[PDB]
Amino acid sequence: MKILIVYTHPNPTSFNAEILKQVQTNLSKEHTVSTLDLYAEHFDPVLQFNETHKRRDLAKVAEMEKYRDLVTWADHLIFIFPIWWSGMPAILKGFIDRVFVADFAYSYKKVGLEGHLQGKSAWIITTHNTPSFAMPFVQDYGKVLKKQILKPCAISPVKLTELTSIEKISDDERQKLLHKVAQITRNI
Amino acid sequence: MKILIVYTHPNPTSFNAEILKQVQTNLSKEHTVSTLDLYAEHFDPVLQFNETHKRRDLAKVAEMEKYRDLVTWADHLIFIFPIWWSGMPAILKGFIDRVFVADFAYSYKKVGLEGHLQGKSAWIITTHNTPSFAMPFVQDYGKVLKKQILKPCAISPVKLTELTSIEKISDDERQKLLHKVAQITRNILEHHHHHH
Ligand SMILES: Cc1cc2nc3c(=O)[nH]c(=O)nc-3n(C[C@H](O)[C@H](O)[C@H](O)COP(=O)(O)OP(=O)(O)OC[C@H]3O[C@@H](n4cnc5c(N)ncnc54)[C@H](O)[C@@H]3O)c2cc1C
Ligand SMILES: Cc1cc2nc3c(=O)[nH]c(=O)nc-3n(C[C@H](O)[C@H](O)[C@H](O)COP(=O)(O)OP(=O)(O)OC[C@H]3O[C@@H](n4cnc5c(N)ncnc54)[C@H](O)[C@@H]3O)c2cc1C
Ligand SMILES: CC1=CC(=O)c2ccccc2C1=O
Ligand SMILES: CC1=CC(=O)c2ccccc2C1=O
Repeated sequence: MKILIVYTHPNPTSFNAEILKQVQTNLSKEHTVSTLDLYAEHFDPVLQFNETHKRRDLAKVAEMEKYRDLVTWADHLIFIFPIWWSGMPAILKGFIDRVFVADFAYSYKKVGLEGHLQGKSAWIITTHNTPSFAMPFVQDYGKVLKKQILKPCAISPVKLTELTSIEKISDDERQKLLHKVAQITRNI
Repeated sequence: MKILIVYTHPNPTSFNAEILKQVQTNLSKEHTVSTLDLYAEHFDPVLQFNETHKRRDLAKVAEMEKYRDLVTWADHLIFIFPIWWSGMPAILKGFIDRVFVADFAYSYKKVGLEGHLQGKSAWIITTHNTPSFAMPFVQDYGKVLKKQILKPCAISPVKLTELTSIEKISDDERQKLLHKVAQITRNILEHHHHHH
């Protein structure tokens, strides 16, 4: 199928970069794969609207067309990013802000939202340094993107994979987490 | 006391802009107040680090020095923003990422984190279209910034003021909300002081 990897990290020799390689290398050659490196793209995450440039027409903003086109083309989205302050890094938050706009990703109905990206699925791979037991007692940590961003847009299902205590553990342990990510990627 | 309002909205004629105006106008004159319009500042919310520019050095990044010094100066921070996708607009999220860095806003306890912004308190003013009953149940909606950002950095107390069904309510009801903001603002006072 058509696969869009949206990758978020400033350092090309990061552990998250390593996670990107695992996915790319283990994705079947039957898939058609494009990677969107937000940092390398120099993506501008700051959403702007006014009376001059109306919110209503955010769906037709020229600079964002390439990214709208990438999302519409994809059948399965894979997000790779570290948890910064319980959440997506700013560049990735703004990818959503700017690209997932009304009349493109969803529309307003009588009561709530109507999703428009149906037929689409996603996989979220997050890294962070919070222990696994602590996780029921925390806000977001990938759950906002999954539960309150991708789902409302009709994208289903969404698998959320957290690699936890990621700095406290050993290289050895991180290699094992890399192996499982490769494994999971293989069985898609 | 020293009050830093961090304001986040791309539209100078937005409702959020009206909330800012209500806050600025109703703060006691005994306070020294500084407003940081992230959008007017053309704030770059994209945190950069790598081999060349180590994460270790972030608390010494040049462009962000203006914004570290504002935080240090403040006794009280008021955050004003619309909820976008359950949380802070990207530009404000990057404000946290780039400014509230290790060795400035916090550092590492033998076990967890040690906040470095003690002596400060905050007020978060949010707008959104979700019913208030849903607030205890939705992820974030200002709860991350209050509970998992400001608190760990040793900022306390933190007041969370949510203006709900903001676009669904009437224009009289929105004006009523503005009155509520103005009145809370008038009560931002040092202990045993009255509003000047
Ligand atoms: C602004 C900011 C905010 C943060 N807020 C949160 C908070 O809300 N929640 C909390 O849980 N965490 C928080 N953190 C920490 C963050 O989640 C981690 O730093 C991150 O998830 C690790 O991913 P990375 O690619 O950046 O790791 P890197 O720093 O690149 O590497 C991490 C570790 O893996 C190693 N490594 C790299 N490659 C390999 C390999 N091939 N094999 C084995 N090991 C390897 C490294 O050498 C290192 O020890 C925050 C960090 C920042 C900078
Ligand atoms: C990218 C994006 C993502 C979003 N995600 C979420 C979601 O996660 N959850 C959901 O609950 N919300 C969501 N929203 C909606 C958002 O929270 C609201 O649009 C916002 O909070 C309203 O504040 P505003 O300043 O932008 O409103 P504005 O559009 O600027 O104005 C709103 C209303 O108030 C009126 N008004 C202006 N001034 C006054 C005044 N002085 N007195 C009385 N009325 C006045 C206006 O004329 C108007 O009818 C999202 C919006 C965007 C753009
Ligand atoms: C809540 C939180 C905030 C951080 O800035 C942070 C930075 C580095 C490691 C862990 C953390 C963390 O758990
Ligand atoms: C989940 C969600 C996402 C939105 O983009 C949004 C936009 C405008 C009003 C409400 C909402 C909302 O409830």
